[PDB]
Amino acid sequence: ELIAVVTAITTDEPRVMTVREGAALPSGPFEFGHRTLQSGLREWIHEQTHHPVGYLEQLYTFADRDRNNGRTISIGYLGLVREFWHGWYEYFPWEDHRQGRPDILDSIIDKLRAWADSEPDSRAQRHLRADFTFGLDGGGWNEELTLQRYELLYEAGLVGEAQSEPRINFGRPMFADHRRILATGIARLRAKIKYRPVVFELMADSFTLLQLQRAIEALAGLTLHKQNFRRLIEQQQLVEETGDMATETGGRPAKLFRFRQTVLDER
Amino acid sequence: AELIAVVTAITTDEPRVMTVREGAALPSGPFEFGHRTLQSGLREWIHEQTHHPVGYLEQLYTFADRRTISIGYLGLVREQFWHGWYEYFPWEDHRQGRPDILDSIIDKLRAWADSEPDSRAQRHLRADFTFGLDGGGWNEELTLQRYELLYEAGLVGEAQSEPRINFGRPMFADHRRILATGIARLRAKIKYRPVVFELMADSFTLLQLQRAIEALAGLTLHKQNFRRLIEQQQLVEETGDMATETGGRPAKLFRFRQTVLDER
DNA sequence: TTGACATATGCTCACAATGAGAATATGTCTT
DNA sequence: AAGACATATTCTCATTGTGAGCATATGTCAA
Repeated sequence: ELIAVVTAITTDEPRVMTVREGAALPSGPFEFGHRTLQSGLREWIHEQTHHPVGYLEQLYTFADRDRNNGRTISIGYLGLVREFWHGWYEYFPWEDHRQGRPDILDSIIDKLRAWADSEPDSRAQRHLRADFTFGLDGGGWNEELTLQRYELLYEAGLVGEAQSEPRINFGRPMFADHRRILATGIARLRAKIKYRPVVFELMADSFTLLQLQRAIEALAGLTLHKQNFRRLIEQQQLVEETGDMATETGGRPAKLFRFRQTVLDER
Repeated sequence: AELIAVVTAITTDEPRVMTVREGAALPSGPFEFGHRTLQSGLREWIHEQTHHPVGYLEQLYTFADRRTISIGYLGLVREQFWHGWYEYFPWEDHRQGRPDILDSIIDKLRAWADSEPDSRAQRHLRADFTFGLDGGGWNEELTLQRYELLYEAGLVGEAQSEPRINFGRPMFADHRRILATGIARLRAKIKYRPVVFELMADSFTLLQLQRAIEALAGLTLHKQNFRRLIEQQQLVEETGDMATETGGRPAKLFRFRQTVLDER
């Protein structure tokens, strides 16, 4: 199977392309007529979303974890375009820390603390996985550890896809391991924007300084330092001035910027 | 569906890779119904083709062929059949300076870019970012992209171009392409957080770890700069024992910290 | 179309902290 | 005390970090 993880940003909200009423990502089998793995997925996206597709890059290859029963191999791909879209945080509400720490995390830590305290031998162990990914025994919030966080909830039976005898589920579930595929694309994108935010596909042909920060903060799910975001784009030599002006939120002018041609030469 | 493995070891200051079929292919095996996970399935093919104990595997890249799917995995072990990394990629080892085989490669890569005037100004940008035709700086992380440029230029045995030009030892199917992905993945991990407790022994020294990182990255590193990087990343600790270095002199023995072995 | 407070933008300090390049005293043989 | 060559250990002039001002510059409900 070829599962597509296409992402767009609208009204400061990272959305993902979905099908089957947001219960599954656009996926399609790998046929004999398909030449490359990318061209074959472009066919299934065209006849299920009819949406223009930007450049794609591979994400990860997972094997099915079917407790019911031929095996299934899924190869995911990440795509960035401009905008059936469902937000990133409808399936992962605990990943948006723009407005501080969310409230659903407390219900997760309590369900994670009891799962660690269930076995005394695994107690000293499982408290370490709950401190590196989440924050049970302290630590900090690393937004890069998105995939490792979902695998812990799947292992603790705290999601609908785990099929525990107590139906404990946080976030909207998806068919099979489609929420597992979405978690890999978010962590991969978050790992790219922390050091070299090349996001000309999610933005327009020209944007401003505050608009790009609001987009990066929506992807990483963390409110960034205002002045520190200026010197990172300057040191990376990412954008340049277009020569025009616009109007910002609050009725104030700001210079318009576009991604440098050299950055579009990297892509 | 194929499961190809890229197992790497370091012996006598030379990063080797596990090979089968007389050093012409990596240990591979088709995915079947009995294998539960992709990792447990590859551990079975390695256990019978090489019988070698395997470390912890991480996924590399999934490639397509002309109908066969291949999935690569990277592994670091201590060498307990082997061929060096640079037998297939002689142009990647720059420990002794720029290899003279690069001069024969850039000349062939230049006539390929200059063959089409319209593609001239464009193709000269691939050989400058990856290689060094138009100058630039040597980036050891671009190992895979460098091999993709030789395959597209027809300068390898796997390209099957009418002028039979080949640099390095070829492999079956795209196995050298899988090895190029493992080297680029490994070299990207050691540049900032060299977690190589599997390649090293139970206890090593400062120069011994520097030689291993320089052997993997293929570049001689600064001595004092290598000291502050391992100290900042908090990777190793002292074992309380002294040793006899290359040169007959006392130097403290070091081991990877337990907290490092608790990650990944 | 026009007023005091009203909401982001460049442009600018500030130390804390890091960083490519060299330089100082400790020690391990074979002579 | 003649030297040999690698260890753990200062000093320096740079570049990225986090946290705080400083001069623009308004459209927004009233008149």
